[PDB]
Amino acid sequence: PALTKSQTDRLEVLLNPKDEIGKPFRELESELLSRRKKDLQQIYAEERENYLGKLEREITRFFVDRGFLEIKSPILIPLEYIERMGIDQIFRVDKNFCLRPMLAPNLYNYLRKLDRALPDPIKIFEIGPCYRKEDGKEHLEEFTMLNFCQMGSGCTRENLESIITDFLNHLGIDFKIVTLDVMHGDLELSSAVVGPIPLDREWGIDKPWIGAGFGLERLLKVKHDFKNIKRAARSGSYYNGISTNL
Amino acid sequence: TKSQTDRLEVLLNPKDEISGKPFRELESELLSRRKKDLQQIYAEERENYLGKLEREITRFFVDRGFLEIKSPILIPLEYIERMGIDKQIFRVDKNFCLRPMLAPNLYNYLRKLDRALPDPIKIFEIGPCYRKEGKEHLEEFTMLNFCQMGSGCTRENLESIITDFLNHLGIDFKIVGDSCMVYGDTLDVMHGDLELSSAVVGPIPLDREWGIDKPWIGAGFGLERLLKVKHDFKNIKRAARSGSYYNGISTNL
Ligand SMILES: Nc1ncnc2c1ncn2[C@@H]1O[C@H](COP(=O)(O)O)[C@@H](O)[C@H]1O
Ligand SMILES: Nc1ncnc2c1ncn2[C@@H]1O[C@H](COP(=O)(O)O)[C@@H](O)[C@H]1O
Repeated sequence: PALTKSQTDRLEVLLNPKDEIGKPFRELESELLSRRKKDLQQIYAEERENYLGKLEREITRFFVDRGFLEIKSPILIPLEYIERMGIDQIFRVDKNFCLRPMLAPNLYNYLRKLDRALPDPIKIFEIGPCYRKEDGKEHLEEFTMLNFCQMGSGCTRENLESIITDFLNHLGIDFKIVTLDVMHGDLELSSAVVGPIPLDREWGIDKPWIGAGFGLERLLKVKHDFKNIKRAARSGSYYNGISTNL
Repeated sequence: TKSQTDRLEVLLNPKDEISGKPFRELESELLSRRKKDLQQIYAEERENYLGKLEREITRFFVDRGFLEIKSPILIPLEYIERMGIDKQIFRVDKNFCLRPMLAPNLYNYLRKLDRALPDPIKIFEIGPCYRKEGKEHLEEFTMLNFCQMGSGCTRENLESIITDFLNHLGIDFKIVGDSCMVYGDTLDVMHGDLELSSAVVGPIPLDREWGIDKPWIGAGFGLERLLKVKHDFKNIKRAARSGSYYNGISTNL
């Protein structure tokens, strides 16, 4: 015969990058299902930790060990911050609030405020959900952002390039630095910047600083060689990359 | 005065000795204590209270055989209509909304995982939940929901897990019977007269709405309330995600 679209996409979903796997569709599907169920049975028997959660924790350990303060800010923020971010893809909620499309606005308020109680340099970071009406191969609507930044005198690209390297070296991911765009192949892993920037004026930040934002789903995409980033995202359709529609 | 009192309670900490000293002098002493606390934290801690508790709770459950779940926060509006709600919902756009609870997604995982895992199916999620709201309620809170599905799951197992859980977190509690129409004979996990969690033993009518036929037990705890008890916070806003507090310390210094 020849697989119909519906059957190819179906095999696609049940397929795993590590799969060793002609044969008719029903046999291919039956065998792949059997494997996926076993893969799930293994995770349940040995691991049990969710990829998204586990990586978040590992990333948190790294930064917390390197002197960064772990921030947990609101996901539902005032629409003002979006304006204040010089934004003239957003999920609006109610009257003047929305779902944070980035971690920057809330981190800015922490840099400013903390800058009055903590000695330079101020090192903070946050890992969490961000939303953007979106190319499900690199982009999701609900993704997880890692944002870190250090504020104080002397902060430079060098400093920045240092953390990014120790970081990705730690995670165990290849990369290529090329504002900076931490690339892995041609997949953008992160967007980093060396302060100060005009926008700093909009939030009361008057010291130089360095920061980078990474998408944990892309880190996972690369770490587990997923074709579709959705396999790394929050969903009820995949668990640690294993289809749940079995 | 009134306004002075308010900004004083904001800088006042639970562990402080807290009468007649002039305001300026009182505010000053608190501002320095707060920066000191915030400085000790930045030097020896650095872990968000919410994040740390989540990580501790996660280890507790993964170690007892529960699978860790991370599901969408932005869920389909129908899941709400499906839970039996026709409320304080943050609708976003056409037909989506910020989950007001974890039940729907966990219901789906139970249904799907039952086709691949041997009973008992044990899962749990920890994450953001939303409800439009004061001294005990946040609009944006953090929920922990765990449940086991499979025959055998009795009220006994439920009370036993909660007990090991709260014993591990070192949180004194009382479990009182509660009864309502939709959920039936429920379990209230109390600390004084503050509710820590609602615990239910399935099956219940609502189940058929999600493709679940088997019995189960589950309970949901709000982390902020767990924090509020552990740290003896007066206002639950001390533990919530916010730009005004950090581990219960005012950031306006
Ligand atoms: N829509 C998205 N879906 C998934 N990840 C994203 C998305 N947008 C951004 N990211 C991740 O966050 C990084 C920085 O995004 P940004 O600086 O806002 O352009 C990107 O390089 C990705 O690592
Ligand atoms: N608005 C809220 N703010 C903080 N915690 C909450 C809130 N709603 C529920 N919780 C916590 O979650 C538990 C169960 O909530 P429910 O979904 O109504 O059964 C409550 O007893 C609290 O422990």
